[PDB]
Amino acid sequence: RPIIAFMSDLGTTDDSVAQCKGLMYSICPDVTVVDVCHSMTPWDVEEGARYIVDLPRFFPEGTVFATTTYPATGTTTRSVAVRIKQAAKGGARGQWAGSGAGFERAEGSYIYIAPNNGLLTTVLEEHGYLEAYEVTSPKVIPEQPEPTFYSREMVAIPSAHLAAGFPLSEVGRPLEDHEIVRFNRPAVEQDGEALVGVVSAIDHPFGNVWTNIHRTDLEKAGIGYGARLRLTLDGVLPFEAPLTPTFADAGEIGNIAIYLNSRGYLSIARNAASLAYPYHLKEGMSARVEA
Amino acid sequence: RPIIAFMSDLGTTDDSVAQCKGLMYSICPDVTVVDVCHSMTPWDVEEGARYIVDLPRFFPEGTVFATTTYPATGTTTRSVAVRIKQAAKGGARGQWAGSGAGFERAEGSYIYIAPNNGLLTTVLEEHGYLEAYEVTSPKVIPEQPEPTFYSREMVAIPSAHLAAGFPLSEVGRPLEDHEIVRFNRPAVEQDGEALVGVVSAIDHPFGNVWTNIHRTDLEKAGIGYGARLRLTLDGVLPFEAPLTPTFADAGEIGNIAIYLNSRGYLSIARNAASLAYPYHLKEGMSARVEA
Amino acid sequence: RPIIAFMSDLGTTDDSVAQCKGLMYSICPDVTVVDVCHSMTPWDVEEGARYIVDLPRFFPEGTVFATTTYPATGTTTRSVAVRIKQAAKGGARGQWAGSGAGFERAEGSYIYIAPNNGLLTTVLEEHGYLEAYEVTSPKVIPEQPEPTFYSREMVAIPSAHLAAGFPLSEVGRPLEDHEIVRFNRPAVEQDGEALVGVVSAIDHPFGNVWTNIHRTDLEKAGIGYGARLRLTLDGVLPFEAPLTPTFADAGEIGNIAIYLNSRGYLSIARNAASLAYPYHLKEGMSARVEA
Amino acid sequence: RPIIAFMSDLGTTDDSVAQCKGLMYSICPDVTVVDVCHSMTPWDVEEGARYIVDLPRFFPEGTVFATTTYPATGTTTRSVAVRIKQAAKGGARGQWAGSGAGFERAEGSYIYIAPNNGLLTTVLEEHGYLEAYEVTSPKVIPEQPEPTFYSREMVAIPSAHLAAGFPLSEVGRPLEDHEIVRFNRPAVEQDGEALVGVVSAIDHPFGNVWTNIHRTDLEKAGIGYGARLRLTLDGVLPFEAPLTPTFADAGEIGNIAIYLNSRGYLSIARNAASLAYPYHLKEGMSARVEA
Amino acid sequence: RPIIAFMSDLGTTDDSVAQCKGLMYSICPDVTVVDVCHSMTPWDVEEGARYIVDLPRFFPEGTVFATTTYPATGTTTRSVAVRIKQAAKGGARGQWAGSGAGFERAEGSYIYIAPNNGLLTTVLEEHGYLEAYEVTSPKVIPEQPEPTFYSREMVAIPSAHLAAGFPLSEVGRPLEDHEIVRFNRPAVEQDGEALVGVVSAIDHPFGNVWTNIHRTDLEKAGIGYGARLRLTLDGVLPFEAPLTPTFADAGEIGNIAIYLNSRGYLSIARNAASLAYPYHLKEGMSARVEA
Amino acid sequence: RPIIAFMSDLGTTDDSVAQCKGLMYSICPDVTVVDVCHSMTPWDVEEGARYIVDLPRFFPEGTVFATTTYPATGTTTRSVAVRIKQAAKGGARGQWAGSGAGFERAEGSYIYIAPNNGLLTTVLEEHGYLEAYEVTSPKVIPEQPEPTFYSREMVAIPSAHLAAGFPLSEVGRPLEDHEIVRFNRPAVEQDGEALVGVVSAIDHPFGNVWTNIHRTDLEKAGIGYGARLRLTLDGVLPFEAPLTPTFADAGEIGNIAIYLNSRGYLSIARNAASLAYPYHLKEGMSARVEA
Ligand SMILES: Nc1ncnc2c1ncn2[C@@H]1O[C@H](CF)[C@@H](O)[C@H]1O
Ligand SMILES: Nc1ncnc2c1ncn2[C@@H]1O[C@H](CF)[C@@H](O)[C@H]1O
Ligand SMILES: Nc1ncnc2c1ncn2[C@@H]1O[C@H](CF)[C@@H](O)[C@H]1O
Ligand SMILES: Nc1ncnc2c1ncn2[C@@H]1O[C@H](CF)[C@@H](O)[C@H]1O
Ligand SMILES: Nc1ncnc2c1ncn2[C@@H]1O[C@H](CF)[C@@H](O)[C@H]1O
Ligand SMILES: Nc1ncnc2c1ncn2[C@@H]1O[C@H](CF)[C@@H](O)[C@H]1O
Repeated sequence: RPIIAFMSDLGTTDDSVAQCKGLMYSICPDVTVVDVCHSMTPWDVEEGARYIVDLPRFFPEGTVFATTTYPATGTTTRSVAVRIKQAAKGGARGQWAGSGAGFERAEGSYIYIAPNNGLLTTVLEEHGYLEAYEVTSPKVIPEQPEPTFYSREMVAIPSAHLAAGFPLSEVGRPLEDHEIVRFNRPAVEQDGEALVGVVSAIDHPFGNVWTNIHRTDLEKAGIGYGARLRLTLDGVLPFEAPLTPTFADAGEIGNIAIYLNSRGYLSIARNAASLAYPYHLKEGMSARVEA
Repeated sequence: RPIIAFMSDLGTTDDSVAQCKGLMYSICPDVTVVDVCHSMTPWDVEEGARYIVDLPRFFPEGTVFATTTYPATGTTTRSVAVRIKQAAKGGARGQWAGSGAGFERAEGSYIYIAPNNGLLTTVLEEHGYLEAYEVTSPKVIPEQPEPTFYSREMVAIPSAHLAAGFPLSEVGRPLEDHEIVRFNRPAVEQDGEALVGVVSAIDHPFGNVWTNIHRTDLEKAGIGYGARLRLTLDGVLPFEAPLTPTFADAGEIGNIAIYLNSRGYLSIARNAASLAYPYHLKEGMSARVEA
Repeated sequence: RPIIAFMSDLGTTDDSVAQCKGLMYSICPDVTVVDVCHSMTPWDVEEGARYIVDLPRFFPEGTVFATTTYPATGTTTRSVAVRIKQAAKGGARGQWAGSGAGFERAEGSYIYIAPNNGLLTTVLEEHGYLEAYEVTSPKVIPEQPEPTFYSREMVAIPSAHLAAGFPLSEVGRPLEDHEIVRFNRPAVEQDGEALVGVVSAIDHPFGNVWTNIHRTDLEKAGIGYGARLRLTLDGVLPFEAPLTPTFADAGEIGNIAIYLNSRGYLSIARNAASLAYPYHLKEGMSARVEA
Repeated sequence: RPIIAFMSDLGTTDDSVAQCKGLMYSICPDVTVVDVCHSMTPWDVEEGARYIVDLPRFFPEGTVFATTTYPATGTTTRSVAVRIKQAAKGGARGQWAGSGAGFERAEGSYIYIAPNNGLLTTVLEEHGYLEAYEVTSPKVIPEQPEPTFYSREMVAIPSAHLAAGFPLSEVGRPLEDHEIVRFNRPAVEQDGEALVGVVSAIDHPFGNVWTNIHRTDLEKAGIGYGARLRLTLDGVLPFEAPLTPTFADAGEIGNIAIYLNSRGYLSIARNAASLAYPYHLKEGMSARVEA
Repeated sequence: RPIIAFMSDLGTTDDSVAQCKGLMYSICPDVTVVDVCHSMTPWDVEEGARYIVDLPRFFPEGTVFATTTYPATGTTTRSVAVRIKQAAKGGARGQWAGSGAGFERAEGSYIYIAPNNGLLTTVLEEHGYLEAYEVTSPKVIPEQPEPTFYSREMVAIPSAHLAAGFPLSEVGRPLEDHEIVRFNRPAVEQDGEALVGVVSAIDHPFGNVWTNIHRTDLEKAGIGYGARLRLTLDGVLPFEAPLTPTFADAGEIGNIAIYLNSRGYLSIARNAASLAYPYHLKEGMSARVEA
Repeated sequence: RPIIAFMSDLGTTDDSVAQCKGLMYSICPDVTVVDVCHSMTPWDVEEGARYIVDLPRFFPEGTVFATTTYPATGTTTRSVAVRIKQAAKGGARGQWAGSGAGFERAEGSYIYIAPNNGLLTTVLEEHGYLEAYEVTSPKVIPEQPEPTFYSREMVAIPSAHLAAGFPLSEVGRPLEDHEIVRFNRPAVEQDGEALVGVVSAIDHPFGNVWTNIHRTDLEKAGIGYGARLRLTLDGVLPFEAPLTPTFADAGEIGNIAIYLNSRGYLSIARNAASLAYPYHLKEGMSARVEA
């Protein structure tokens, strides 16, 4: 019953993803390939990271995550494959996902394979890891990889070997922690009783605005549900509401809701109306919150 | 070989749909998840309804339809799960899908689970139902559901239990008919001998124009194939053509075809050219037809 | 084990693709349906051809390719089903896909089913074929096909019977070569020294520019990796770079790379930046290359 | 030295204004024609009114204002010509315009000629009038006016006769006050200590936002320069600044300025940056202000 | 008293028009410069023609028309200066412009100066001409003309000398009729009964649709006011209305009016709403009319 | 016959420019007001400068240039009024505008009045000046100037007094050279033997591309007419052509012309087609030229 959950920047407009899938079914006949998404901004490693960081607790143990934007395709770089440690706790977000009390996942139960370009930065931060290897063995990659298609050659193909039971430690040599490329995550700042961050994403298709200011940052400031907040975007577009659990708490349709999203980050929206689209709000815009 | 057919407003730009799928495979390991679409206009319950109403006759018996736009997420509302009666929008004669004379489907062979917000209005009207229940059991939903993700908590999760053979009647208490929310469907009005309705959809990616004017409305004003029609749109733009079964009946490429769509509604198109896009025709525009 | 790889112009915005998939699972319960793509420009048979021509070597033997844009839907036309000969564009060696030396695929191991409208022109040219039949038998198509949905009736449905092991030669009468509709492929011309073609596609989502000037055309001029080229787009844009294997060979981010894409065609891009989007370059613009 | 100041909806893209001007120079050889503007939204009488209400104090005594949007062109309607009473005081706005203490204008010194469609509503409100006449005499309009060009026939042409010294009372019969069409001006409301109005205009080319909340309404509420204000636009986009005389009082470039515009209305802008354009703010959006 | 009416493709976004005007005042101190328009599509001589053909009857006798789009700037080409014959399109009666019965204009009373590129084609056709000269004398053009600014050097400058009374016949040698470049005017054709032309212009800023089907073409078919017409735009839009004198005859706001515009051509619009803009109708689309 | 040539950022969509003109005619009854343009990007002092720097040689002696973008409106700043020295950007030989050998203009024949914000930087550099004064006298500005309209109060009004013969030296105290604000003009840098500059403007309405690379920069790297050039734009888009005096030298319509504009700067265009618009070329993009 193996699963590969596949996240790329290949888009869905041509046969690129299908070539990868065909090879996945070829290598691992029993596999199920689940699309995460293929629409990320090409080469935006930070955005790709957002789409994969929270996946493990949702998937059956033993799932392989094939995650790739590969701007260094065709160079001497090689992918990294890592077995993560914890599926939740740090990335708990509530706790375990599923019905009842949720589904507890054993430690060391998920593998990610990716370009070694920092794509896995937040996965490693949130989940930790037990082992990491450079992906070099001709048992799991082509002897003559297509220079402009490493998302296929160096990620899709070896992910299928791993799903098929190829031993992780046999993909190539162990990588020391310092050899795993990471991106810098900008910290939430204090100024002086207010918290200053950024719009991390526009939540399509709804036009909700998500910031990088986390529940932990709020509860550190004595901010919880019911707190009257001022949330200023782009430095000049401000908004005022109490922090509420959900959209409908804003009352009438179109009213402003300030809430915590399902990943636990301070967010702003209109109730059953789009906030970002009419005002052309964008990721990267500053976001400041105060009580 | 259980199937879940999954229709949401979650989009395909982030990991939202994948989180749902991971849980489906977690709960029902042998499941096949089939995407209906995830692109509907958020919170447009009437549009969501059109994408799900005619699904049962195409699917194997025992398929579960997980269908959701959930603007009331995080409120005290709970989903409804219903077993439908007739698979066909027909009866005796049926109009079954498939090769030869098509595949007849037994009655009571399909379950829908959806927010109780009217999404199922036309499914219930066209198909009838045998039983309906409120979805409240912690055996099939989380004890601590994520307030902003009821499409996952209250639809995806329980649909996978249902696919896995969890008894429908055990998801919660029976709902009386009046407790199942319905939307009103605006009637085609009669203006002299013209039928007056609306553009119900622009049929992407083709730019065909679908109206809410049914064959039955037409064959009550004296109109069948071959009839010379005048179809007026948005109160301004006029077209004239005989009613024909298909696009190529219009003759040359670009010529106007007035026809009945595969759902049996009065529609207008250009033959192998887009009608809607160059004239910026839109859903909700008035549509008037006369012989 | 059977697989149907499905390429259509139906889009991903309504239930059209799902209706086809439901019927595929109905007819061939153990099938895996793999999406190629559903976003092609409607009725653009040359574009559809590009998404399907290179598929066979990526898929397990016995895979059925259901490939369809059907502007002649509802007419007396019938689909064609063909068994291809060679899975490669090559053979001597092969450039087989996969890890190690790749997966060699037996001859006669793939079936395409498509409208007989030229969609398979390049499939037939690159792979050859062993047999071809008109798709007419009520064992594999509806007795009463929906006039406006032949992509479902005349492609999806019979593809599932073929996947389930329905004998290919029983779908209908053999077709003679001349009865298989072909489109003309404009040839890459010569004057010089130089080579005059077109932009065949903008490679979404990256904005790379693909030409119809093939590596075999380049070989014909003794043009290889390292050669300083002038590539003029649209008649007035003399791009200059050496031919290199990949994007990063251009050096700095945003620099011009002239390269051979994974399909083997002369292409041009910027290194980890979009070439086509900022300057609105488009398919159909002229492309001239010289050393 | 006569002047006609000319405001129309004819645009500047064809010869329409030039035909009018040629006739003006023909009728009144010594005249100077000054363009006010020709770009108003066609048929928007309220917008046209904004462009003409404040003109008299800027112009030499004896100036004729030819002001026209004529959606009733070619009907039995006839223009109105009015001599206004006061050039300023009510429409003082500071007081008199010009160097030193400004240029005092005698009463009864300006004539407007316009369609009788309410275009002059605010001119009459702010300035009063001494006499008003229907424009019917063949001495000042064509005997056979072009049905679709009353802006020329019934405004431009007679305005030139008036500039040339044709007696105002000879254009046709006197009009009683009730025969002069007026539009309704929505009042600024109180709720309960806040003032609720509308964005009256986006001030192009700067993207400043002008409201219909006047200095008089503010000083009625005890609001003056230095007051810390909250100005909420579109019901949800709020802004906070002190009321200042000018843009640069906001400090850094791009900072929000809340100010009184040169017509004396509460306005909001960014300092040397556009406010309206990045956020797509529009006329008609609600505007609420409170101290 | 002299007047120069100035039509160019120079735009209103830089100092180009002002440079020409400065030179006009330098050469003819007492001149009045009247702008026709400066916004024509550059190099579109047929469009430029439309803005200048009807000017003479609106202006005092002796007016000089400086009219220019000059794509051949900087070549050996020289402008043409012509004295026109008839100020009208008529004569018998005349439909003179102005109050009363209008201002009759003497023959031979207007001069056009233009590039010899066909810009004056319709001026010559409708008005006739008495004399024409090549503009070559260094008394009226620069000895060293700016290569890229012949609209200034070869039109604006000599127009001012002509306005100042420089003898027309002294500008250079007489031109024979065949040396005056003309463009072809596509004829209004017949098949029926019906009349087949084109949309000649979208009438900005209103979005009315003007055709090249003239009142004299309509008279030829016995088509007059009151006739129930079908006007098909773009081949597929059979508009139906009676021919009426003006917009308001259509009744309700937004209703279709088919009318004769002030230039005498069959036109179509909505009553106080834009026809062309919502449906993106364009110049060059086919136009067919029948009764 | 005094002239004021008027350049502002006020636009032509409301009554702002007309208010200024009315006051000009009020103060100087015999004045002619000539519009330069009113469309400049608000607050872009460098762009404003380009529209005014070469005006004097085209205008009669004694013309006053009223030139204004006033982002510091309502502050303690006051305008500067200067009498320039040389009318030509030349000296001996001069390069005079007009018919024959052009019209020589006496030294000290023109006055500019402008905000003291650097708008006059290039006027002063190219022309020199004889005297400069701060504009403060209540004889020429309002005692109570409208805070948000200094373009009217501190430019329009005093320019009309100056046109009327008010002694320049009486507007206020003399300004020392260091008190006249200047902007810095970025130099063309030298990279090997390539000249590196920028796109200074897109030349609307034509879509020609003007660079800041002067003939003098070129004829110092060894480039005159006939020289084969490579011009690279935005660091990506390449063009190649000989330097020619005009557009038609390129041959066929659409062919690339590299030329010197009427201001003597290196420019690039298509022959009677727009270059900038299809490729979305923009001001501020890098421009590099080499022989
Ligand atoms: N801004 C929103 N207002 C109301 N509902 C919303 C909003 N954004 C997302 N949703 C709904 O949340 C459900 C999550 F399961 C989705 O299906 C959206 O309908
Ligand atoms: N407007 C159309 N003209 C011709 N063919 C069309 C049109 N719209 C959709 N189609 C074709 O219908 C087939 C249904 F199976 C699709 O594959 C479209 O190509
Ligand atoms: N233009 C490009 N520059 C650098 N990388 C690119 C470019 N276009 C595509 N790619 C990467 O190639 C990988 C294919 F495997 C994709 O994942 C792109 O990230
Ligand atoms: N790119 C151009 N090609 C041909 N002619 C042009 C171009 N740009 C501007 N012009 C013409 O130059 C004349 C200057 F007087 C203008 O009238 C333009 O028509
Ligand atoms: N389509 C139109 N409907 C009603 N009025 C119109 C329309 N187009 C132009 N106009 C008016 O005609 C007058 C010409 F004098 C202009 O002022 C327009 O307001
Ligand atoms: N928002 C603005 N910030 C700074 N200056 C502005 C703004 N809007 C208009 N202006 C300037 O006001 C002057 C009025 F005379 C105009 O010329 C603008 O430059």
